[PDB]
Amino acid sequence: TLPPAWQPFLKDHRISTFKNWPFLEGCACTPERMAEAGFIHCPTENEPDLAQCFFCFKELEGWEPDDDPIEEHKKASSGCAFLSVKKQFEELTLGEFLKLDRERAKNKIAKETNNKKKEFEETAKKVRRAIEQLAAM
Amino acid sequence: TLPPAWQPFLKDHRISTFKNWPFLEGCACTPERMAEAGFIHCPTENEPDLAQCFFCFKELEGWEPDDDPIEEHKKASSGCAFLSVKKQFEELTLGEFLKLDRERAKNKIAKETNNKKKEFEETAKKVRRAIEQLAAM
Ligand SMILES: [Zn+2]
Ligand SMILES: [Zn+2]
Repeated sequence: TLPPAWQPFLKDHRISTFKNWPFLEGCACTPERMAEAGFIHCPTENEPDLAQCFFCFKELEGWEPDDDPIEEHKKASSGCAFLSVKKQFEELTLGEFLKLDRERAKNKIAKETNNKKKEFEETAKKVRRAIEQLAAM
Repeated sequence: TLPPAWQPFLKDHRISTFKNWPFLEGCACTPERMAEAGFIHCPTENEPDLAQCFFCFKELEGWEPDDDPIEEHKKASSGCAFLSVKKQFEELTLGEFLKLDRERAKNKIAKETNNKKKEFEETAKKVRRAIEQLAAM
């Protein structure tokens, strides 16, 4: 049905992204529970339990079986409008839904900005060090 | 911003299809008016004022300046759900909107079916007349 860009708004889409997730039956942080919290699984060679809110884009690793994903999302990112959304998908008005997607688009830009900044700052330090060293010789 | 498949639900998208529409300021069937009624312009060399409901797919030609496009859509296609939609786009719930699109998908199939019927019937005549010409000898 829905365009790719929008699928992550659907719990079932999100749940389906957890394949090879280690915390199943018996655990607090099940794929159902991770997805109810907004998380999408997106693991790396390095961090294979990496999860991301689809809406605010915060990443969390180091999950333990007892972790309650809502309490964790709340702790890591209290700003996230998804956490205030009470209604189900189909109960939302298009006005509301379009508003939420505008905000997600902004959240995304923000993370891309803040990233480019940290990378730029780190480059600035390499360049600066290198010119200190040259002045020194 | 919205998938192509869905744009026609938007008045302004529909208005924008009227390219070379002859009934403008002064007329009852203005593009704004046609669009409010669900029509998209889709002319041919042959029928250059051809207009189609985006929702029930009824086609109407032979438009005159005093024609009110809602009264005409009502006359030509009394059972078109778009005509019951009182709410604006943004006021609809996704559940409602998904329901409406399911129905437009059915209306489309139905029209593709009824068209294929007419084509079959018109072929049936060519075959019939061709066989009569052969038997007569
Ligand atoms: Zn979030
Ligand atoms: Zn119609």
